[PDB]
Amino acid sequence: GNTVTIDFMSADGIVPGRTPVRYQGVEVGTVQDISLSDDLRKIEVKVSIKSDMKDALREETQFWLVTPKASLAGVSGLDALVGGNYIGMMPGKGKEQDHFVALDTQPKYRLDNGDLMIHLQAPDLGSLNSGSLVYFRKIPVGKVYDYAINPNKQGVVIDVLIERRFTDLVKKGSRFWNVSGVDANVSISGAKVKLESLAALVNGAIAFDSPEESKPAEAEDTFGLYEDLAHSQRGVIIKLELPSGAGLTADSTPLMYQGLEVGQLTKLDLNPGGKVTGEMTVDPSVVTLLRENTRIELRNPKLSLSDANLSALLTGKTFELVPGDGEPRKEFVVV
Amino acid sequence: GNTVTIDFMSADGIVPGRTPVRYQGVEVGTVQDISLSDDLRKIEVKVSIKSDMKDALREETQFWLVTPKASLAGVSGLDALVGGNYIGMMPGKGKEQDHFVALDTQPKYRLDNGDLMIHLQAPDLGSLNSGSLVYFRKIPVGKVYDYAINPNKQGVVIDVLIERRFTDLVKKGSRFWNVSGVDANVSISGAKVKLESLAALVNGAIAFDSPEESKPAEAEDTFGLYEDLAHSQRGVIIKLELPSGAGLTADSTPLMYQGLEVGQLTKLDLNPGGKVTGEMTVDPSVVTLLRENTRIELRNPKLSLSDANLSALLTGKTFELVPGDGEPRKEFVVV
Amino acid sequence: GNTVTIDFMSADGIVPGRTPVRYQGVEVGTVQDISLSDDLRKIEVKVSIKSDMKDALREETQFWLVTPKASLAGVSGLDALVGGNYIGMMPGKGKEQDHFVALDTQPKYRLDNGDLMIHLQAPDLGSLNSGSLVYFRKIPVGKVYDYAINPNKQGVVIDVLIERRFTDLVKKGSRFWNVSGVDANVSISGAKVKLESLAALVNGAIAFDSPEESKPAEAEDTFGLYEDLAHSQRGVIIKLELPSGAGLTADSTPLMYQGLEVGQLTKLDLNPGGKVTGEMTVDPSVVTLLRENTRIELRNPKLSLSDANLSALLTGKTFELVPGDGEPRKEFVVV
Amino acid sequence: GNTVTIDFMSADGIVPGRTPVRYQGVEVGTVQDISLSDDLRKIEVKVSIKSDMKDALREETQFWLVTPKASLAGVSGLDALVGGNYIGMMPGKGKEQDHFVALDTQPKYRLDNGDLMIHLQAPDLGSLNSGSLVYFRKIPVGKVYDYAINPNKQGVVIDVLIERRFTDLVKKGSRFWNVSGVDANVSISGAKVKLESLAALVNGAIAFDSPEESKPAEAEDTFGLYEDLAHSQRGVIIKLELPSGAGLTADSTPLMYQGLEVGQLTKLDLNPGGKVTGEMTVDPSVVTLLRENTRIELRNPKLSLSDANLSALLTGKTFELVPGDGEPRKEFVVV
Amino acid sequence: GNTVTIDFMSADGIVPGRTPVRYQGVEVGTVQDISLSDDLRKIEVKVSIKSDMKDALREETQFWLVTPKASLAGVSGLDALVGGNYIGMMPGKGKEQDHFVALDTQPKYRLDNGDLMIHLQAPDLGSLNSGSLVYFRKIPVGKVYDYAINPNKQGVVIDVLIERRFTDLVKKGSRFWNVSGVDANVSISGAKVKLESLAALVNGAIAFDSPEESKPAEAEDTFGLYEDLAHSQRGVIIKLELPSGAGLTADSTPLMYQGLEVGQLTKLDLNPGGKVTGEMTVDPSVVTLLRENTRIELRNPKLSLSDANLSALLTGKTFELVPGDGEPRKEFVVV
Amino acid sequence: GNTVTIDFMSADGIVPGRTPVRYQGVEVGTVQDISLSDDLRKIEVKVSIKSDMKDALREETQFWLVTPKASLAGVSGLDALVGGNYIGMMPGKGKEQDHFVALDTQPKYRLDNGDLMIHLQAPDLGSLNSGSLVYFRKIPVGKVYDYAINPNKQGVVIDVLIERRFTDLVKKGSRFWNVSGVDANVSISGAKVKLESLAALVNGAIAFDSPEESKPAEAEDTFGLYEDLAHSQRGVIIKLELPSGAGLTADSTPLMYQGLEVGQLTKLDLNPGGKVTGEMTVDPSVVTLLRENTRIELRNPKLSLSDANLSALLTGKTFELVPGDGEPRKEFVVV
Repeated sequence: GNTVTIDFMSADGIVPGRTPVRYQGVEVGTVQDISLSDDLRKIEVKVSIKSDMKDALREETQFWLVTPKASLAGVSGLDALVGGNYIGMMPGKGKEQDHFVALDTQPKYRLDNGDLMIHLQAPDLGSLNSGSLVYFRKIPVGKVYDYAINPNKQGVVIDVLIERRFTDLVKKGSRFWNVSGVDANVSISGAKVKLESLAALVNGAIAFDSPEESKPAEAEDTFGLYEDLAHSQRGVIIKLELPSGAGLTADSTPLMYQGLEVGQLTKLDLNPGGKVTGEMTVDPSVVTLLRENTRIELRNPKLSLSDANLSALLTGKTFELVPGDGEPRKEFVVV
Repeated sequence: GNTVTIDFMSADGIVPGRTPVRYQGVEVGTVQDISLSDDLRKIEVKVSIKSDMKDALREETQFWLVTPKASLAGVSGLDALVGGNYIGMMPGKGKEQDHFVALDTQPKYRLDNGDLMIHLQAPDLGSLNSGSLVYFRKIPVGKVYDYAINPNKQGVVIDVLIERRFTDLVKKGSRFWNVSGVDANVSISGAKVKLESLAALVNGAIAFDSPEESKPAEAEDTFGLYEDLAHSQRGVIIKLELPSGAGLTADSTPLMYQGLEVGQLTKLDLNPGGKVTGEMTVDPSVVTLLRENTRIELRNPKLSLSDANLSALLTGKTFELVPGDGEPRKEFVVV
Repeated sequence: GNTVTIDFMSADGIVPGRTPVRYQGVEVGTVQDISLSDDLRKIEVKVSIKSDMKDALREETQFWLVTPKASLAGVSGLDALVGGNYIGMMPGKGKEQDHFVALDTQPKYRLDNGDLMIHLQAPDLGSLNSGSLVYFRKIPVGKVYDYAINPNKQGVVIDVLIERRFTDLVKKGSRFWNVSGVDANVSISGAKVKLESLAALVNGAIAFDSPEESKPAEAEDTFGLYEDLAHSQRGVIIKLELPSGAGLTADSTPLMYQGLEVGQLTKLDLNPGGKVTGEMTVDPSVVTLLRENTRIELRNPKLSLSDANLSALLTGKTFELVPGDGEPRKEFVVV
Repeated sequence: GNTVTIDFMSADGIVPGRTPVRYQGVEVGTVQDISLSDDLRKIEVKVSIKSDMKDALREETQFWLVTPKASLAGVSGLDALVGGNYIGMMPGKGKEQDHFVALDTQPKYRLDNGDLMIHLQAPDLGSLNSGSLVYFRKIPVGKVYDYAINPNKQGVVIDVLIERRFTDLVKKGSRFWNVSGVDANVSISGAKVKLESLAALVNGAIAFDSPEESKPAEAEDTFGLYEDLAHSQRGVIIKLELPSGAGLTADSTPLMYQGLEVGQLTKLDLNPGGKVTGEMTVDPSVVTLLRENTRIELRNPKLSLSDANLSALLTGKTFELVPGDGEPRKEFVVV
Repeated sequence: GNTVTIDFMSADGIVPGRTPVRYQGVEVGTVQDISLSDDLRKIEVKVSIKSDMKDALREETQFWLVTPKASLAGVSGLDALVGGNYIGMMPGKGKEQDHFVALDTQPKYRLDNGDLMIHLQAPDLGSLNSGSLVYFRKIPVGKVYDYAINPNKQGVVIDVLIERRFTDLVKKGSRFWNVSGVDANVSISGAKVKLESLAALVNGAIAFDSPEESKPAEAEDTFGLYEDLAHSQRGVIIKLELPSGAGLTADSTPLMYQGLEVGQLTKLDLNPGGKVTGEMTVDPSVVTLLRENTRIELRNPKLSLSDANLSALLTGKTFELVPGDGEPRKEFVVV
Repeated sequence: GNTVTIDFMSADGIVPGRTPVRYQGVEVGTVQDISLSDDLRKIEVKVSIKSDMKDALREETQFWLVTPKASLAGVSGLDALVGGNYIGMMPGKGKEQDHFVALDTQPKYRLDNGDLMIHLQAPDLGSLNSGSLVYFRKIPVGKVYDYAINPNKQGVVIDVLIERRFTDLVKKGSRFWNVSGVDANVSISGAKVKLESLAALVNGAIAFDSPEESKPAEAEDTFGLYEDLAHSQRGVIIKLELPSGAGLTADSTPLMYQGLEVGQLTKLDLNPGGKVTGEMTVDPSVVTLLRENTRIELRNPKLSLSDANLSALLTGKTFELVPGDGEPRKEFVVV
């Protein structure tokens, strides 16, 4: 039994009856008192901590309020069924101390038990919450640990925690993508809807791939987070100089070869001077064919009277590949 | 232990067993008695407050009944699972006082702990409730604190509270928009639905942008609240003098250039004299092109027999940009 | 401690353990006994009331059973989670009395604390329950208090209660309309669904407008309740003498002027003699144009080969306005 | 304290702790024991009843097990949240008796407190459960009390209970119809969905009309239960002798007059001899026009090149009325 | 108080505090101990049974673990709200015994209290669970008692239990069909969705018909279980020798007569030799017409220019009946 | 009463009040203490185990933390209603031991009580969780026991547990397929949706077939897991050498014979050299017809003016079978 005062901003969800001090999920302390200091809305919380932790307690010790995760019941309003709050701590070397300032948020992942801590760089957080789940072959092999805006305001850094035995799965050449929320598609000539898993709808998810021959990633290695499985397909970036973007779509325009979809127009820009230029990811089995005097030309959805097909008219503009021979080149001009 | 009488209008959710007086979330008092005074339906509530707050208690002290937020369980009818009521207080200098009049609503945000309090001006409240959430890069960085009708009855003022560390995000040139409720779209040549986040469906949300070079906003700075992300896009307002509004739509009519969508007709009016005039927000990369003898003329969805495209007929009227050279001008005449 | 006997029809939800007598939400009494009298299914309920209310208790005192509101959990069947019943009372001058007859329903709103009590006249109740909510700029400023059939059986009178500070909002020229339930629309050339707020789906809602210059309404002033926001638009009623109602729709037929929608056919009748006559609400900015030799003639959706537009064929018959000069007239003849 | 043995078939939901004997909702008795008699699965339940009811208890006393209503939580499987069972009784003159046989179901409505008990004759029960609700102007004015198959197996008799003050609403010429479940419609030239109320989806409902001048119904008067509001419209049955039923629909074929929908083909039969004959309900304002040499002839959806209307082709076959003069007749021949 | 040991496979949901031994729903025993025997995972459960049942307890006594029904809350994961387990018993003549082997499942229906036990033969279980409900005129008149695979593995036998008073409803010529799950239909010229009842969605249901003149079925009489109400329509099987199955559908091809749908192609096969043969159920009122030189020939959906009907083209191939005279025949040849 | 220390990684859901040690579902032990050892985040848990298990307790004893299954309430956030954790054990011969290391996951299925343990090889886990259900004729005859990635990272091995009496159902030639999640189909000429069972939506399911004459499988026999019932149809693989894949679809292209669907194009590849080759599963009744000079040629959806059928144009390319005579061959060339 001891007395430790922690200064908080808001006394919400802190009850002297049952609010534990869970260090590593272990009930170490118990909140005793909540008093107020009037200046800058200081909240003095008196907490009784056990004996050996008291001799472990030192000046650099981090306390922070922990609230349950953002859930469906929490946005529904069922405050009786979600759970309870606790406060967390991390002892540091420091000096002898009695008065502690609370932390605004969770401290950085310091501990080492073999779990892998890697960083993901997304343009926004998406449907991901802290505690959303990471899949490999739709098997949960980790979780989203934390997220924070980078110093440049452009991005969100989401750092995730792969479990110990699955660390061999993550490679240098792994690609991570986002599987969160529901997308319903209406497709021509019939429609079928199978988007994503049940847990990924409510909370969000991040799935990833493991390539065949790559060195295993380690120790806070960064990764780009793609927004879709189709955005994370491998292939070769091919620059195109388009005449106009009249019927061309950012991600819906295919590259046909022998009637089969080989590539996908992935980017479409209006460069100054009035020059529409785009670029296209092609499948690796076809990258042998891309050479000098290999032409890529766009086909109109022409009206066919002899073979009445609605699919050709519904798709629209369609890039056709005609192969050639010579040195491999990687940028073409469409006329 | 003390006796303080507070006069309320309706004695609902006030039980002498468990109704606390939460000052800054801190259980200070406890309701002791509810008696009625017959004139004007006065309700005398006797409340026992602690000792140091009693010597802090003074004449300008604001008490008000606090009810849980409007939730899905509250509109569902689960009154056993939502929570409980409390009353709130704010001590002021004043004089010695025993008899207090309750307040109809929450008092204005007085305290200063570094959190930013800014005002938003909307034409209506929308799906926003008090306690709905404010996002930056889909990261919750604040909350909607209060809302009130302005003295002119035209508007709703919604004042929100950005947290202390995220105050640097809000700038003078920031734009806020509304992300609340579900919109389902049926698009031509296929349909895909990804509107908004899960928490924003039930309660509502306000997202915002941070520009690159602007002075940081502070101390009750006002902002317009756009209703949509598309309504909050930057660009240049261009006045147009239209012949008629025959196939033109308020927000669905694009400005093509080189086959790419550059601008968007945003407003369409019938001025007296029978003169249809509208205006159009264009993208900044194109604002270099808008000059004298630069024409903006509308194209019909003409029926094409050689290239059978359904997209041209489904879109309809389409503003085409043809650039020219000279002094930049910002209002055009469509014929 | 006293003994008061109240005679009820059905002893449902009345338990001697916990059934309070909430006068103005204040727990005054407690049910002691339930016995039966056999004639006409009389139910004698013995109730112990406090001392000062006992000297306040007099012959004209109204007791009535109060049941929780119709909720989603009540129609779901969760009788454990909804709540509990109580009985209500209203003391009147009267005489000394011990035996009381219960009331079938809630008594009329007698008390005066500044809240406004106005009446709304609807053809049916709609999705409105007692306790549904009244909005101004989507801000809840009152509630539906009671509803009852008028002596003519044609109507429903719904009397609502605007709160004290918002009484200035309600004017003589205010229009109230109904925002309750979900409507999903499929629109041509794409579809978008944003109907109404979340709380209005489950329980129902009434929104209203406040005009600019009108005297403020007071003291049980009646109002018509429109069923839709489009039905509550201001404008001028214009009588039309139609040839036939061949492609004309009750509320879906527009009045074009300069290609813009100005008015809306609102009523379409077959008067005896075989004379189809209708009427049309026009926008006030156009009411200057309606004059002698101003013609209103209907346009067919003619098939256009030069400009292929599906919108013209999908809309159908379309009233066109051609303006003229002279004395203003308000009834026209369509040929 | 007494001992009364009641023989049941299945001892389900009968606990000696809390199972009351609710006579008219009043807790009269309490289950004491459950023992089994082996022959024909007899279940002897010992029940302690109060003193005055014991001297009231006589040989013709009906006991029956009461189970909560069929709810959403009961089909969901939430057996902890629905409620509890009780048994019911009705004392009759009889003789002194100790041993009672339970009843399979609820006894017939015997009591008289002014509530109206009328019978409805439907071809099947529909979505109606016992305890579903009866509406007038969408105001709940009664409930479905019981249902039973008539001695001819063709029908279901549903007997309902209108409350005391609303007995004046029910007339001899009242029509009752069914408002239960959800119907979603896809309409041409746009689609809008507003079917029914929220409580009617889960449990079902019966709405009814009150005519202007009719004698008020009383004392177990029968009524047909229509399945739809459109099936309950008043009008005149008109027999038609059709050539064939080639494009004619059972309820979707209208009778036009002056371009307005006047009547509705309601029945379509193939009489032996190969004679397709149908019948049609017409609106009363038109019944003046139906006379000798008044012809009713069907129009094809002919393809119109000058006025391109999709509505005419989407509707199909359409009965046209051409009026004449002479004696009124009520059966016509279509050629 | 006694000691009875029962050997179970898995000790799940068996708690020594509250697990009763419900014989015929009557709490007879209470679980005292759970110990393990190591060989073949034997679980010795000690149970204290009452005195008279102990003298009733004999060697052929069947004990089996009973788990709550498969519910929505059980698949949702709400294990706190579903309920509790019990074990069941059936005493048999036998000998004196102390050690009992548990049963894997429920024993066969032995008892006779007038309830009817009939068998249904389905190709699969469908959405039916044990405890799903059986309807007549949408009135619940029984329940699904048990289900088991027959010795030939082709089928599922589902044996159901009609209640005592409704035994007269079930006849020899009754047909049972399946009403379980939700089917949503998109119909041409408009769409309307009313499939099935609310309880049948979650758990499943079996409805049935009662013919007019048939001997009442009894004592484990078998019945085929049709999968749909349309599959259970009466009529005459008519064999057809088709040219090809080019536009013919298994259940969507109608037999027209006088423009009315009379029959339905119900089966379509490719017999060896390359001979497409099918068969068709026709309505009984038409079976008088089927004779020698009565032809059944298929009509193409020919394009009609004079009468523009989309319904003819949307339906497709259509069997037409042309009647003749002579001896009745029941197999035809389509050319 | 004893003392056993178990070292865990994270002390979550381990409370000294109620956390049992369920060996084979039997409450053997109870958690006494949670202390921390600082190095590598060791968590010492003291557990009191019963006497006979203590003399059974030996060095190879496996302890592991067990968490409830992934449920809808667990992803919803209802942590109060899901359940509680326990730890599991398996005694092994070993030596005397006091200090135990916890296991990361469930140990392999060691015990033998007649239940069948077979392995399934899928490319990903799908919607299957541990504890999802296995169906035969939609009858639950087992469950998914465990899942783990194979040493090659390509696959997921899911090992399932068929119950004792249903072991005869599983054969060598059985095929298992996946019935998990909801698929909604929009079909031409009308749409109907009946995908899968209610329990399979939330948690997932695996159904399987039992062939007629096969030896019964046993003792960890592997099986491929098909993703669909259509992917698991028997038939003969037929290699095709296609000209191009212009209108051909991976699984939507049928093989017609006599107007009936016989086979299905199942695979479509672009082999290097620019050679599109595919393969097709045909029905066994037709495999007699596949011979030398039997041609398989693709038909265009040609526009038919005499017989206006939308189905032919909506389907598209269609493989036609024309049979011949000679030796049976299994690979064809399409021109």
